[PDB]
Amino acid sequence: GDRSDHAKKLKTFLENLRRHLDRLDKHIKQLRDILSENPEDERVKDVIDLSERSVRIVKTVIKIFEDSVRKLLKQINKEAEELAKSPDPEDLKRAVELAEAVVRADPGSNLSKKALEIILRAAAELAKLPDPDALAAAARAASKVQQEQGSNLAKAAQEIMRQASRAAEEAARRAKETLEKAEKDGDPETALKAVETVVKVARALNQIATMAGSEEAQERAARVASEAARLAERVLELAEKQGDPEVARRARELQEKVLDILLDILEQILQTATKIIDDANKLLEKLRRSERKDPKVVETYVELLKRHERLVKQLLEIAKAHAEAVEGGSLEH
Amino acid sequence: GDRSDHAKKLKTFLENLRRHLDRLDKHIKQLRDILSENPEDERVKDVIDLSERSVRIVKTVIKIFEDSVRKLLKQINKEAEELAKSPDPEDLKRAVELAEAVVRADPGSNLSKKALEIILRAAAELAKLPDPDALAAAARAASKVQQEQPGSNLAKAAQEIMRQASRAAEEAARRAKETLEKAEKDGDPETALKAVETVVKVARALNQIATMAGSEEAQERAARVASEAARLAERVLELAEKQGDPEVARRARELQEKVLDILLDILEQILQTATKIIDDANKLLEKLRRSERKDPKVVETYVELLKRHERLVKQLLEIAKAHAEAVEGG
Amino acid sequence: DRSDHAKKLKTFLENLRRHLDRLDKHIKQLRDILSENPEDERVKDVIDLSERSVRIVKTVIKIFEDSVRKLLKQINKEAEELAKSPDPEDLKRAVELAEAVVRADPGSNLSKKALEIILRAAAELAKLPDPDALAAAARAASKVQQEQPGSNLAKAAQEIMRQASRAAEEAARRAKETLEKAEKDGDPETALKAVETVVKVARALNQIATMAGSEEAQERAARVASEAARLAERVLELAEKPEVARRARELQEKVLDILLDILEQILQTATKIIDDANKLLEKLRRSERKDPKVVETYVELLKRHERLVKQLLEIAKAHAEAVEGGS
Repeated sequence: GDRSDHAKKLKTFLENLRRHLDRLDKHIKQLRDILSENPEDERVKDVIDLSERSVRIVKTVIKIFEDSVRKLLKQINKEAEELAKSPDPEDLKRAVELAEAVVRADPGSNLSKKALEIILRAAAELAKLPDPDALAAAARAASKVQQEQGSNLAKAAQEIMRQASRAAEEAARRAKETLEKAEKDGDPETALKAVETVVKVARALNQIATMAGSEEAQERAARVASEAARLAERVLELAEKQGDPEVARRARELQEKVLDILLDILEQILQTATKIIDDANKLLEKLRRSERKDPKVVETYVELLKRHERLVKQLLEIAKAHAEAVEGGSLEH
Repeated sequence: GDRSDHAKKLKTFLENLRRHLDRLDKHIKQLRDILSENPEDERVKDVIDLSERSVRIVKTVIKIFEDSVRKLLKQINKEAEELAKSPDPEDLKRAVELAEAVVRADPGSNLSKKALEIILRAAAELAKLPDPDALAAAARAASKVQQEQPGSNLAKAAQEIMRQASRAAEEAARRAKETLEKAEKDGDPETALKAVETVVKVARALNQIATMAGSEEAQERAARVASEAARLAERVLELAEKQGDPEVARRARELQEKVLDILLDILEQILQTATKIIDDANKLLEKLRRSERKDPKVVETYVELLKRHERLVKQLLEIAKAHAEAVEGG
Repeated sequence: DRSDHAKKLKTFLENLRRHLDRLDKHIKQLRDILSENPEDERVKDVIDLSERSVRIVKTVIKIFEDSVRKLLKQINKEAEELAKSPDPEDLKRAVELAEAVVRADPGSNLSKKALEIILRAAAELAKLPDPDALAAAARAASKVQQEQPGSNLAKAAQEIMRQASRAAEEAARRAKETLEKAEKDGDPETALKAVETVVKVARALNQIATMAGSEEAQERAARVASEAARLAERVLELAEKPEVARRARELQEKVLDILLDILEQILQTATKIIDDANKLLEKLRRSERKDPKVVETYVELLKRHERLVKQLLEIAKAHAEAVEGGS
């Protein structure tokens, strides 16, 4: 946007001044280098002084700006901390965006630190809300805390993620019940909305899993997603039963969403397996060239082979589930 | 949209699996090498055991997955067949995308053949619909079939459908003229605005249908059609200013531009064709200068290229002339 | 829509001559073959047919280039009359149409007359207080100065560019006047728009300044920018005393970005000079016999550079105030 270009312009602008500063200095040196040719000549020395003043001047400009920028980040910090307390989702999320941006402007600083801590509160609060996308966002923001940081904040961040997973799971549980409760009542509109929500929890679960990369987390997300198709399959039935032609498309479209979700999870797992083996080869590559085998390393190699057997085994399992989802089309009609 | 986004991903995903096989299968081969050095290294036998099993897993994953998708496409190709029967153009248009979407995934197979047959039915349906843009989209879908397999029965049908689309468009264009005269008698420029507007869309629509077919003759019929539409604009302009809708009459003089656009687009294609032809002619001659003996079979086609190339230029000018006749009225 | 056409037009004329060449190359093929063996009659015919079509294609260019000129002439006349029209949207159309004529055929006389037409329109566009439009008058007019610099025309642009500036400053002043009224009345939407109007003036003025390039122009733009935030601080407090408070903060964020824009513009100028100054220098150190007049040129650039850097400071301080004020 306009402000997002200007933030880069802020990051760019600062770099530009150093760029100009060099140009002064590189030019200065040339005048400095002309000095040695005719040292006695004062005029050149006078010139150096003029251009030097410019350099010194410019330095202050950096000082002011970096102060001003840092000051603006402080002001930006405050808005977030306040936006963290307000329970409204957009307000809390707005606290995140403002927070994250302060970091991007200048990571690895104590100003960023307070912004890092500020995020944490928001994600916990967002973790309370049951909107899947919101819960996904907290995972996004929470994961950013760890990925940027193994740190205590990350250790706390993991809890928010953990809370998020459980929060997403409970959100999955209740919507399942309501979606379940509706079938005997026969209101398909509530079902299509109830159905879509679990899927949202599946995405979240998948999205959250990737960010921390837990195959188990992928599995739970995997567990969630598969049920959805069965739930979507049954929703298509109530639509076919009650003469509800529009909803059928909502059921039909939901089927594809999970497939890509499942596919998204499948491809998510396979990328890890790729990495895992490559670790083994580099690890293995040392053994053959190794003077003497090292058990701690050799055992480490084993786990890699064994976990690939894990990760590969997961792919096989989920593959059937993905094949199951396809089955729902033929049987019902 | 995001369903079409995934189809690239799913096809891509397969390659990473096949990629993983060679990674694993290669990695095993190295372990095989280590075992070759010391054929009695029990652990080396143990490690290899895991991998050939893991390979068996993935090997199963593929056959499962690619079979799963084959059955999947079956759903999509089947469901679209029902959509074609329905009269809702949007549903058909939607139906087209699925059959269209299918072919991209698995070109050249039997199921794609079933998609092609489906695509035509919906395309044939759109030739009946009177919306000029819709008549174009049908052609657009129809031509894709001719591209997939020329010289087939479907290639025959497609050209047969594309022809009907060109036919249908003129009827709507004729209709506006009929309704145009009514607008003249009933003194309502606003109607003629859309009436002429519909005509303009036809010529534009007809060009696009002309382009895919890439037949110079059809282009001139589209050109001839467009040339009159420019005259209609003048007929719209005169009646409009007098009878009380200048601001709407502002669109007509603006519409006069669109005709010039269509005329430019027609000529651009006509030349682009002509350039290609003359290139081949040069190529054919090049073969003939080098050749030990002139093979009349090549010469005959070479000359025919020149003859055909000539016709286009004549076609180009008479069009180029009409383009001015369009401007001159302005 | 139209954007594609003018470009699409340019190719076709280019491709036409381009096509004409391929024909002559084919003729070159038959001319050589013919020279190798005069006896082949079949070459002559194919030459003739190849020769026949070339004339037609050559003719078509004449038809088209002529016809294209007529439309450029027609648009010029319609552009002029639309120029007369007071309605502002009509004014743009004239420009938009008038520019098309120029970019379609730079340097031509017909193009010269349109550029002349163009110039009249911006003057009419200058009068209207809407800041967004004022820049447009400055925008299109500046294009003319670059197309025909230093001519009798360029002075009109420069003078026309100046006229907007004198007019523009008052439209921002009207906002200051409107807000004090808006403040007493208490309409939060009414007060915010005045700031956004003042903010618009800023971005417009710097663009006008940046487009002419004079460091002075950006300087006059400097003083206004600072006090917009002092206004923007009031509106949020007026709205507090939801929709209006959230945007009031945004306005401050738009000002600082505007300060930044002014900053980058000062710099780019400044930095370009030092290359020129350094490049200027190298020639001096190199040339055995120095040319004192050229030395002076160098000096004024280093002096100017110092002058331009000072401004950055003077600006950067004002900018600094804006952030503090927003605290």
